[PDB]
Amino acid sequence: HHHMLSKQLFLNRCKDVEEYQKAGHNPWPHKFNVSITVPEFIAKYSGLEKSQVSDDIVSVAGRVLSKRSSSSALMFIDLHDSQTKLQIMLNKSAYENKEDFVSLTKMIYRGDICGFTGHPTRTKTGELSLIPISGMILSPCLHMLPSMHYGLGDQETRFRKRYLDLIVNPESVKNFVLRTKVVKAVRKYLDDKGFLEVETPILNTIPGGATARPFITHHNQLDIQMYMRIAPELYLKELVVGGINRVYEIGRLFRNEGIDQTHNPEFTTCEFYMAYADYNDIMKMTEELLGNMVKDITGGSTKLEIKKMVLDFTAPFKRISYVHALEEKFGEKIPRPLDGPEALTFLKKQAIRFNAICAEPQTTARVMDKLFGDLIEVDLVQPTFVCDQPQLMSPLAKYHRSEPELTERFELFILKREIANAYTELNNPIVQRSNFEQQAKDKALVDEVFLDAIEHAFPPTGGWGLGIDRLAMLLADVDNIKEVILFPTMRPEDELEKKAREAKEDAMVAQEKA
Amino acid sequence: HHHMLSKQLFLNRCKDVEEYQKAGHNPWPHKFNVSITVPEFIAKYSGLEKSQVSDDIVSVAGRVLSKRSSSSALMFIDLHDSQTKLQIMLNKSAYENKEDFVSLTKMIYRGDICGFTGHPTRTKTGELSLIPISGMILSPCLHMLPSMHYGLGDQETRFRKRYLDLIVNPESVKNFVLRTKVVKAVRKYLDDKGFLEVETPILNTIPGGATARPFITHHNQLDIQMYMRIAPELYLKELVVGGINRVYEIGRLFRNEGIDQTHNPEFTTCEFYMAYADYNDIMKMTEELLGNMVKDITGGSTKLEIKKMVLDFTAPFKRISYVHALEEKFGEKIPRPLDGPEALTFLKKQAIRFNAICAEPQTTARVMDKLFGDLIEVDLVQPTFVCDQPQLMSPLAKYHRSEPELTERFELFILKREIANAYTELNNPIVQRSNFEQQAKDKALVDEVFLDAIEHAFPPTGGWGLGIDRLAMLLADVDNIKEVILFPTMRPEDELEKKAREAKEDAMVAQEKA
Ligand SMILES: Nc1ncnc2c1ncn2[C@@H]1O[C@H](COP(=O)(O)OP(=O)(O)OP(=O)(O)O)[C@@H](O)[C@H]1O
Ligand SMILES: Nc1ncnc2c1ncn2[C@@H]1O[C@H](COP(=O)(O)OP(=O)(O)OP(=O)(O)O)[C@@H](O)[C@H]1O
Repeated sequence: HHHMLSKQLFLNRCKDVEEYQKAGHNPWPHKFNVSITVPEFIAKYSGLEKSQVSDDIVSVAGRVLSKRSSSSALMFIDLHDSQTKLQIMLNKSAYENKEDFVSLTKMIYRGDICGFTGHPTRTKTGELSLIPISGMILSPCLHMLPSMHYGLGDQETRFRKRYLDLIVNPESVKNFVLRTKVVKAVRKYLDDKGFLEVETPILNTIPGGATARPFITHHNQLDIQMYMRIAPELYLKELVVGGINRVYEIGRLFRNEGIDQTHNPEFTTCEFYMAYADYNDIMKMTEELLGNMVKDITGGSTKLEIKKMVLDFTAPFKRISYVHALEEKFGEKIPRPLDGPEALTFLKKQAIRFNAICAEPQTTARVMDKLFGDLIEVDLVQPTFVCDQPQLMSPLAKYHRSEPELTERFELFILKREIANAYTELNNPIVQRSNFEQQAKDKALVDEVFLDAIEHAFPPTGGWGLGIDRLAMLLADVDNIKEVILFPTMRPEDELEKKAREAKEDAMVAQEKA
Repeated sequence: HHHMLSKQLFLNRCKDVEEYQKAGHNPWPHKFNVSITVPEFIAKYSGLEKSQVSDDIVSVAGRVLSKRSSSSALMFIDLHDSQTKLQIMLNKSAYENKEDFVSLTKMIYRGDICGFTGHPTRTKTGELSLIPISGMILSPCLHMLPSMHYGLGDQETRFRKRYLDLIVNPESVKNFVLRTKVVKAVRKYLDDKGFLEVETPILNTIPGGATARPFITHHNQLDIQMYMRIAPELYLKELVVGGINRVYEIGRLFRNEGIDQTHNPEFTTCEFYMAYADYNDIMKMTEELLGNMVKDITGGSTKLEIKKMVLDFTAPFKRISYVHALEEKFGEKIPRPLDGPEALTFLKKQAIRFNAICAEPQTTARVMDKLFGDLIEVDLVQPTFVCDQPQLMSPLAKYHRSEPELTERFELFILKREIANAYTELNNPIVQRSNFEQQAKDKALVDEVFLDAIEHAFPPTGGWGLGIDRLAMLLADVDNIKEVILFPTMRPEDELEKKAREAKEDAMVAQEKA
């Protein structure tokens, strides 16, 4: 008989509650006035010591994670609020309503949300506590909360029921608080620099020239097929055309592709565009911003990740040129026209020499990308900008102002992976048109609106993009993106894994009762 | 021959540009260092007076909206930046490169993005200007920018090409700057009160019990149909269950319905949930927040909208009870069991008396809603909370703690319309279950995850929601939501309105040249 005991416990718990409601007690009261939060409590009354009782009358509320008593007239409750704990010493002699004292002290179940009003104290055991004059059930818990900790690992039982995870693994909250701290740090930095935070469409009537598979939907009244955005770039750029010099958007993007530890179907990035700025300015800005972030997290620009290891966000960051690093380790330089014959015939040599086996098709772009990917990326642990990618690698970028066959852009690598990137955006409408068309033919309708917009003179502009989820990952020292996303996209379980899950869920309980 | 002259102008403009590029001049330079923005310029050098020339060398950049000369050695350019203008007095005798002076002063087209480096001055005409030592084209404009102003009204030519609108109607920028100012005002207020700004899924595997038609999409790898969110409520509430006491999200919602002046397929709202708080607290918070917003906009809590009229955001706001206002104007009170027979038979009386013709079906909820909608809503111009809606009207709300047949919630009405709303959220898992099931049968799969979550004791919580787009509308004194949305969803024009549009676009030019 499938999950026999937890059904039994749910039913008996509902019973307990409604009989507690006839008994005269409203299990879900409308308002309990909380005079102080338990972190504030700890901050205010830590100066107390053993057996010393404050004269104050404060009221707190949270979730019971421990109910244990050494006597019928003396109970000890671990109440949890904002991921910190305060003990509740329920002493009968100190409780006003002796009749209610009993009823409350029996009805309380582990998991119940409770409120208590009483005197701050520190017991003879050193444990900071509150001695209630009056308490009340604020919301009864109808299920057995898992032990503490539970779900380490087995990530799916955690992420499917995030509300349980945050309770039994409170440390995980530290992660999300970091993430918010990140986005704020971004916004502030940009806002203080005259940027206008805006909102551009998520639904588009044009799929975009990007190769990534988009989520596809349909608008009924207009009877048209629409697509979810892959990036806000075009609209933002149209805003810079429109006269808003500095714009930014921290938005939700959508890719209908695979799901792994670094990919979620819907993710969050930050893009900004800044008129009359080049990728150098954006580099300094990036150093500045990430710097301030890390120095909030710690105090110095140096962080420590996983035993230990240090990540030095001290300005300036390392920076290297692409083809200059490839030529730095190949032996000597590379043939001119990089997209040419001699350069590919040359590339293949180190693409059989340096333990590098490239793939098919063997495009110059591909052998160059793999040679840089296995070879140069490997020991890029410290924050470093890889700059001046070739036109071979950069279709929609602007040519480098000095040295030929290169472009003005960079990719910020930290800990083997790409965190952010920037460009001296291409503002040539003719070239942009050619590239857009050539792109559309390559993937075989183009965004003529945007082409028109930039045809109305798009100012020299610096573009920047940051992976919010991945930056959060890197700063929380986690290797799974679901660790920095509250409700990551889960494959809906059928009744197989469901049945197994519940079955184990009883295996625990039967392990207790026997 | 369709749009004959603007094609001609585009081609001749491209010509002009490339011949200007052989001539030795790069039409799209990579970096122009702007030493000062023209609002900063005006703020710094306004103290100058007629014929007085500063010794400083500053450089500015913007978009030419006027090129006019009284001599070949003296040109006057209205350069626009951040929606303000600075005149550029190009005097040959003050220009270093006399050879370049000429070339630049001829190549410049109205609409070009230009940069100038020179001395701040105020001319004998009182016009604050800058006399360049050197200038440069930063990005050429390949089309004829419409006159100023243009597109008033004819909202669609504006909103399809927003980048033009923001140029020829710079006042419209004031609107969007307001909107951002709004969201920041929200975030701050909440952030300073311990709230955690979070991000919940937009894509869901469950459609939701709401009646609104959702946008429908498909995830390929999981081979499952997914739906775009109607509200973040459930997830946020799961976060409050999880131990995060105060959460909020300013997010993008999606409704696959109609498009009008107050509706856009994708819109933006703010929701927050706050443990151990009731709708009264949320009322005071609402007064506080909106108050601060308005007082930033002006200086006092009193605003002025469209001739003129005043909106008094002074705390406290007016507040009335639903059935108490209906009974305030009906004549006397209403029969008990409001959902009952005598109450409907009673309702029909004033639903033939008070010029009120209700509709079919004649549900008690419907006749009550219409009677309140035509009658009580009408002269609610000042910010006022309509509170204590009946269970007839409130399916998923919590019963009122005192007076029967009412619930704990409010709707903030300003200027005939609903701006925000709040609840003392229902935290009874059994009742919530019953309501969810009954709802699902009413619209005929339910969200069992959320039901489980609240079954694990959901604390007494206050919920709040605000219409960001509509609040922005109301504070910008506009009657169209496209006025506060940058790129509102437009029905893609076929070649009919397209051809007509371009044809008129030439009618203008031919009106000039003849
Ligand atoms: N599914 C996703 N989840 C989280 N972030 C993503 C996802 N897809 C793309 N990004 C972000 O978008 C940016 C550009 O990614 P790109 O277009 O290279 O996708 P990709 O080829 O999948 O990259 P990678 O293979 O390195 O994940 C990256 O900085 C990354 O942080
Ligand atoms: N298409 C939309 N555009 C902008 N805001 C919307 C849209 N749909 C809903 N909202 C917002 O959602 C909130 C709840 O709206 P509701 O569920 O009553 O939709 P509705 O029945 O269309 O309302 P109304 O008819 O008053 O617009 C409102 O405060 C409104 O501001």
